[PDB]
Amino acid sequence: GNNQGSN
Amino acid sequence: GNNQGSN
Amino acid sequence: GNNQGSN
Amino acid sequence: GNNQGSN
Amino acid sequence: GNNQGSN
Amino acid sequence: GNNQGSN
Amino acid sequence: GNNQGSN
Amino acid sequence: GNNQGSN
Amino acid sequence: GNNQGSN
Amino acid sequence: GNNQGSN
Repeated sequence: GNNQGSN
Repeated sequence: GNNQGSN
Repeated sequence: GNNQGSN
Repeated sequence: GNNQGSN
Repeated sequence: GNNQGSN
Repeated sequence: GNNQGSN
Repeated sequence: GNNQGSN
Repeated sequence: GNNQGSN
Repeated sequence: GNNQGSN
Repeated sequence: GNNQGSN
């Protein structure tokens, strides 16, 4: 799996 | 902001 | 903002 | 599965 | 699975 | 911001 | 900011 | 698995 | 900022 | 696994 986030 | 993910 | 995902 | 969101 | 989010 | 992921 | 991940 | 985040 | 990861 | 974060 892959999880990517940006704020 | 909030980013949450699960695999 | 909020982003939530699940697989 | 794929989950994508943007705010 | 893939989870991607941006705020 | 907050980024959280789990595989 | 906070970044947290687990594999 | 991969977890990536940026604030 | 805080960065935390576990494998 | 890989965990990467930046603040």
